[PDB]
Amino acid sequence: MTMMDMNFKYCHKIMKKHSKSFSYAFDLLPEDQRKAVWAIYAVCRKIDDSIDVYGDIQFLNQIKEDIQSIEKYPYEYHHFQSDRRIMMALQHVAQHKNIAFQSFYNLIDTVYKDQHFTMFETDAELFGYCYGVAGTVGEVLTPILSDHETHQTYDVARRLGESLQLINILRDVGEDFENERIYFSKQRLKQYEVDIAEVYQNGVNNHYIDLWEYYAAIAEKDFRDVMDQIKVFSIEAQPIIELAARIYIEILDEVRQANYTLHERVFVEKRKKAKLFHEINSKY
Ligand SMILES: O=P(O)(O)[C@@H](CCCc1cccc(Oc2ccccc2)c1)S(=O)(=O)O
Ligand SMILES: [Mg+2]
Ligand SMILES: [Mg+2]
Repeated sequence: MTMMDMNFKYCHKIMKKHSKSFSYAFDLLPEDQRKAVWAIYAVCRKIDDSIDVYGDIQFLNQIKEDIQSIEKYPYEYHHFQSDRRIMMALQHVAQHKNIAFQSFYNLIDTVYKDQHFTMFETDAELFGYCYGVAGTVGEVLTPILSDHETHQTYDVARRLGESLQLINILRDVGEDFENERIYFSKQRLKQYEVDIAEVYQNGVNNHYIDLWEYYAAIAEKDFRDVMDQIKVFSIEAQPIIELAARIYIEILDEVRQANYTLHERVFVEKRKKAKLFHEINSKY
C-alpha cells in the first residue's frame, strides 16, 4: 500500500463513520471513482463539522485556504493548514478529474453562516441553504459520476443534492433543535401554526405532522423527478446513485414509523440497505 492510498483510506474511514448510508452506496463504485468520492466527502465533512460540532472558523479558514492552494497550484507540494491527508487525496483527485472549486467555496460560505444562525423567513431561503450545503456537493461529484458533464447532468446532481438535504433536515428536527437551530421557515412555521420548542415538549400533533408532510411532499416529488433523469449519470453510477437516493429517501418512512420523533435520530438498518440494494440490482 502506497502512502497516497493511506490518505484515501483515511477519507474512507471518515465517510464510513459519518454516513453509513452513502458509504454503503458509493463503495460499490469502481476504485478510481470511490476514491474520489471518499476524498470529496471527507473534505465536505471537515467543513460541515468544523462548524456544526467544533464551531471553529479558524479551521474553516485553514481548509478554505488549503483548497484555494490546490486550485491555484494543482501540481506543487503544499503544507496544508487543516488536515494533510484529506487535502493530499483531494489534490490527487484534482490532478485527474475536473473539480468545481467554486462549489466547495459555496459550501464554505454556507457553513460559515451557520455560525451566527438566523432562521429563514421563507422556504426560498431554506431552499437556497439546501443548495449551498448539498446541491453544490452534487455539482462537485458530477464529473466523477458522469461522462457528460453537461448542464443537464449538473442540474440533476444538484437537485438530487438539494432533495437529499431536505430529507436530512426532515430527520434532524430534534437534533437541530437541541443545537438551537430550526430550518423550517417562519413563514411556513406560522402558516401551520406550529412551534418547535412546544412540539419538542408535549410531542407531535397534527399541525406539525402536516407541516412535516408538506416538506416531505416536496422532497419526494423532486426525488421522483431525478430518478426519471438518472441516466444522465454513468451506467455504473446509475444503480449506485439510485441506491444512495432510495437508501436515503427511506428515512422518511422511518421518521413516520417512529411517529415523527423529536428525540431520536431514526436510521435505516444495514439489513434494509441490503434489501433495497436487492430491489434495485434486479432492475440492473
Ligand atoms: O446540513 P447538515 O445537517 O449539517 C448535514 C451535512 C451537510 C454537509 C455535508 C456533510 C458531509 C457530506 C456532504 O456531502 C456529501 C454527501 C454524499 C457524498 C459525499 C458528500 C455534505 S448532516 O446532518 O449530515 O451533518
Ligand atoms: Mg452538520
Ligand atoms: Mg442534519
